[PDB]
Amino acid sequence: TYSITLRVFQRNPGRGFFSIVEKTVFHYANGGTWSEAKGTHTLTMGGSGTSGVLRFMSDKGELITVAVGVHNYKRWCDVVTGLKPEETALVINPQYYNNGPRAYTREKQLAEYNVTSVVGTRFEVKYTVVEGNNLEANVIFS
Amino acid sequence: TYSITLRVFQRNPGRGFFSIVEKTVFHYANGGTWSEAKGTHTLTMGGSGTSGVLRFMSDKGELITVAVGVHNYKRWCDVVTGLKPEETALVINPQYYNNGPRAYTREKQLAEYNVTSVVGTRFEVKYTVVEGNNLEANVIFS
Amino acid sequence: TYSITLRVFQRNPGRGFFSIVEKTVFHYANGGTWSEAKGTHTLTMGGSGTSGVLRFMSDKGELITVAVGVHNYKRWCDVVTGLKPEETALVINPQYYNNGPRAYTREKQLAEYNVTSVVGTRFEVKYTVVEGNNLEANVIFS
Amino acid sequence: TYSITLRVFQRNPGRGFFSIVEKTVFHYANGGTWSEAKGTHTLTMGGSGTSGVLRFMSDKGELITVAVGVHNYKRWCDVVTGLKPEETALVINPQYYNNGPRAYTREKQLAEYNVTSVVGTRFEVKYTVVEGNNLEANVIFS
Ligand SMILES: CC(=O)N[C@@H]1[C@@H](O[C@@H]2O[C@H](CO)[C@H](O)[C@H](O)[C@H]2O)[C@@H](O)[C@@H](CO)O[C@@H]1O
Ligand SMILES: CC(=O)N[C@@H]1[C@@H](O[C@@H]2O[C@H](CO)[C@H](O)[C@H](O)[C@H]2O)[C@@H](O)[C@@H](CO)O[C@@H]1O
Ligand SMILES: CC(=O)N[C@@H]1[C@@H](O[C@@H]2O[C@H](CO)[C@H](O)[C@H](O)[C@H]2O)[C@@H](O)[C@@H](CO)O[C@@H]1O
Ligand SMILES: CC(=O)N[C@@H]1[C@@H](O[C@@H]2O[C@H](CO)[C@H](O)[C@H](O)[C@H]2O)[C@@H](O)[C@@H](CO)O[C@@H]1O
Repeated sequence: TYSITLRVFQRNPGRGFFSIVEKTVFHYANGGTWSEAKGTHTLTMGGSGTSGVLRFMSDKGELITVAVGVHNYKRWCDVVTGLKPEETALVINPQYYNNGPRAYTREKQLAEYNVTSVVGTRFEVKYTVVEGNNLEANVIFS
Repeated sequence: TYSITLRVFQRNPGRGFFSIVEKTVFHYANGGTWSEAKGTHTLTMGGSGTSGVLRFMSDKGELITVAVGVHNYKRWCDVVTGLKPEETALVINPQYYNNGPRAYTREKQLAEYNVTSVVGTRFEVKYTVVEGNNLEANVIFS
Repeated sequence: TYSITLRVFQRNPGRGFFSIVEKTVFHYANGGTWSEAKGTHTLTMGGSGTSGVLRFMSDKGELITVAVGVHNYKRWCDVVTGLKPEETALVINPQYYNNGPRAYTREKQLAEYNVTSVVGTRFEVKYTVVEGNNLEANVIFS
Repeated sequence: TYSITLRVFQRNPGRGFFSIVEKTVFHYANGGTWSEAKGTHTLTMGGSGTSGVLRFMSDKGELITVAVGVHNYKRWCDVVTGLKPEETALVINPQYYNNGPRAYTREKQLAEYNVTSVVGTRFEVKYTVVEGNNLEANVIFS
């Protein structure tokens, strides 16, 4: 099994306050499950080669997704911003597979990624444990 | 908009204790979002014709999904039990659409449904507010 | 240290639906802390001789407390029903100590307790692991 | 009645990550209740003249309390840092009343408060809606 534990940091009240509105798990590698403990979020997966997505909404209406997973035994991440209401995590998560338009991002196996949304919100995923089967990352909103 | 608010009742400790491991929203009708308040769960959707799925896991390892949505202005529900780990909610939710194998169940527009899993766990969805745009249901595990 | 992990089972929608409104920890035995994981609640305490209280409110307005702790190396519990709004858990938890009016209930060291409230709600605390430092109990509202 | 709704912003992973370990409500003004919705926390109180406390623990072991309430129709707040394990919120909340050692801090009726702890964690409470019965504040750990 692989697990990825996420801690969510929100830095700037001027950007609003984000909460989870959806959590998906892709079906490769015997799937996996999201759980919550002590304010953290863990994605537990059956092996290397799958992922899951958290979609967040802010109290100012902004919609963004955070994807984390393991690709060929190395962690990966992505953040997609500027989402329309119909672009749910259920739409987004499969786009990383089957030659979909985000596959290249999974293939990068990034240990960190940073994006600013068109409305001006910074998002970062930064893995703090970057190797092994019990991975850890901070997800930072600003 | 349509909303469906769920209250989860668990009746029989001998069946174990269930917690949410995944939540999806289908992309029709401008999608929608899951939220939590006072121990309840609300699916808020952009109109009639979409749905979302909660997947639960028990502390005894059982995996089941609860689907709720609105079809032609009437509520519907379904429960799928006996799931394998790879049969995530991301796999299940689309099976209600595009002529998938569960579409017929959505089309029934049920206000209640009951199933017992092969391992012996009863599940019921019972709508307590069955009309209008602010729907309410109890989800009962036993 | 001692821990008590609680699983809350709500059985009967006719009683309404309860959520937590307060959680206290008494200061003996170097105090302790509440945490949440996978839908469960754990009170971790620095030794034998302290306790904590969860107060619940139903969506019908009912207020009740559940107390759990360890007294002379044995678990104890209590459920107080029919509470007025001014009788917060901060009022109730100290009543088990300093010769207060509920000390005798702590001294019973009960592994199970059953009480039905003035409005008809049945409450049960039943320890499923009843000995040792890693205690477990089901809290059932029926 | 008065309510105070809190949004918790954790800014700086270098301080570790905090989660709630206790929530108390003082018994004046007919008491009150904590609730959670969309990642936020609301204390609802029966009138002016009471308060509640959230205690937080970081994954580095740091213990701090945040107190919010209404005193003579104006909001107040406090943050106490450097707490020992025996100094639970049940100990701290009453210290603002009955001529206790923190009463003067309640009497200040602060709309903002900033303090840095012995281990270097910055804490700010800043009310964003500072008048009326539906108060709002950001709690920032930095
Ligand atoms: C070892 C690894 O990460 N492999 C990745 C693939 O994962 C495998 O996918 C298959 C289905 O094709 C099956 O579910 C296996 O259990 C799973 O490990 C897959 O994610 C591909 C996608 O391009 O990348 C790797 O090869
Ligand atoms: C009114 C209604 O419930 N219609 C259902 C359909 O929903 C519509 O679906 C389209 C896409 O085809 C679009 O997303 C609309 O916004 C949405 O209302 C759809 O769910 C079908 C599935 O067979 O059933 C109804 O017709
Ligand atoms: C061993 C045990 O459970 N003792 C109980 C007492 O707990 C002790 O209390 C003192 C303070 O007086 C101190 O906090 C110790 O750490 C703690 O173990 C206490 O709960 C009394 C209450 O009557 O019962 C036992 O003696
Ligand atoms: C109006 C107001 O905020 N009054 C504060 C007091 O609150 C009152 O307290 C009494 C009990 O003495 C009772 O519970 C009332 O309902 C409540 O409004 C109290 O907090 C004092 C503390 O010094 O300050 C104000 O007077």
